[PDB]
Amino acid sequence: LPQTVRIGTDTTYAPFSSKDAKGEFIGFDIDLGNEMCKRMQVKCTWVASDFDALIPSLKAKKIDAIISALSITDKRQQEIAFSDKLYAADSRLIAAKGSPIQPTLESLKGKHVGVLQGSTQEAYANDNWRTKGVDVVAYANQDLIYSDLTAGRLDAALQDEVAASEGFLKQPAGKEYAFAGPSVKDKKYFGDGTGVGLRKDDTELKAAFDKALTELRQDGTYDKMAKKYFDFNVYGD
Ligand SMILES: NC(=[NH2+])NCCC[C@H](N)C(=O)O
Repeated sequence: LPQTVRIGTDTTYAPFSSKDAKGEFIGFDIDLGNEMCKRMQVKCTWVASDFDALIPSLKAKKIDAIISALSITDKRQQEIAFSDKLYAADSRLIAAKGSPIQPTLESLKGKHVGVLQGSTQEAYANDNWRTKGVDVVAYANQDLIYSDLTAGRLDAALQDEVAASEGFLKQPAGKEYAFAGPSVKDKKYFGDGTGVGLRKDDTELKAAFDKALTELRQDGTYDKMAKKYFDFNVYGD
């Protein structure tokens, strides 16, 4: 393995990856990433990036790994490799409480919908909704989405369910918002949970993350770390 593993994360997706008041990285990805590094007996440099720059950065070797609620998708498996699943991640719409909005083309035609640049939600939204005349708006970071949502510049936003809920709906910014309809299940766009994104040729590094991850799951470090943030089964199936 490298002496120092450089891990890219988008620090705008609480409670997975965000900054505290003094600019330190916090959230479940950071705790997963630090624990794994600990067991791998390597050093880990955290690197902040816009989400859409992480895969490009990994391919260019500016970073060695991505831990950024990165969904394991068939599209992304063409370009990069992944650890074993870190946690599940479903997609779900939010709008102003008592919006009639549903994640359907019929509900959203006319409306302004925020999605993260580079995300699965952007892929789903662009193909299903933007083509069909929904005003789908793509943002550098999820904080700009929540801000344009509370500004009234966006009718709704699509992102990871658990990010919206712990990161927005249950924080002071989101008290006037709710989920708009149920989660959107779609195998092709949304992938099979999140993992560490790695260069396809880094077989050793993948082997090292996968070994650390099973180890922390066998001894209950995982549920202990998860209970900090979640009162449910974040790992999923
Ligand atoms: N740290 C972040 N900003 N994560 C964005 C995740 C959105 C979605 N899971 C995807 O893989 O596209």
